[PDB]
Amino acid sequence: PQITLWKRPLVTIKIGGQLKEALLDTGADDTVLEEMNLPGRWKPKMIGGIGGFIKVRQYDQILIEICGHKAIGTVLVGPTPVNVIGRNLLTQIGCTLNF
Amino acid sequence: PQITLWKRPLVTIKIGGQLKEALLDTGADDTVLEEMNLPGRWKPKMIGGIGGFIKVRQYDQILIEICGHKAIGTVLVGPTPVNVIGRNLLTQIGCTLNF
Ligand SMILES: CC[C@H](C)CN(C[C@@H](O)[C@H](Cc1ccccc1)NC(=O)O[C@H]1CO[C@H]2OCC[C@H]21)S(=O)(=O)c1ccc2ncsc2c1
Repeated sequence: PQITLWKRPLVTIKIGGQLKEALLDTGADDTVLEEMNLPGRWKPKMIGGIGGFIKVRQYDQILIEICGHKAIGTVLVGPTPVNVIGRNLLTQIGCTLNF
Repeated sequence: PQITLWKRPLVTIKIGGQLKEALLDTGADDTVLEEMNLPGRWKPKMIGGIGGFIKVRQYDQILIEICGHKAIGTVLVGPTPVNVIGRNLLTQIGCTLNF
């Protein structure tokens, strides 16, 4: 589909058997999701943006569906105010910027 | 143009007569540029990101050309980690997401 940017580009995602809302974020290198108790191992990480850094847990090879488009890759979990789908997954669903 | 997301969507912008690199950031409501000198009046404002809130100077009705496309709107100036072009200007240049 084509998504205009009059409002936040929010879409439903499926991760770890849960449905959530997340932003298609071209400015996000990685995918950062609200706190959730995913199973499996992880590695600590810190990511920076406006305001500073937050601590997150890096899970690798996570299955995630975005508008029926399946992907698999790294997902960061931490106290983020918003769920953001980053370029690591946007590339896997064929998402582009067009103007 | 059509921009894939295998790399950061960085483009050249012209603002205040000066060229700069900036990130096309669909996850940002507003446009935030690193510290610089801009003419005209400004108002102190607060903006929050993933890591908290920063202090910015709000410039209204600023001319800014993004990848050859002209826009006129609000530009926030402050200690952002990178120059980001937010939806307030992405809509003006006709930018949409497509997958
Ligand atoms: C360094 C470049 C930008 C700031 C990076 N951000 C993505 C960005 O889209 C962010 C995503 C975001 C959106 C909403 C709340 C918190 C973060 N939006 C944002 O900060 O926008 C601000 C400016 O306009 C306003 O509207 C939204 C907040 C304001 S981010 O959330 O901090 C982010 C995401 C993945 C990631 N992987 C490595 S670093 C890193 C940083």
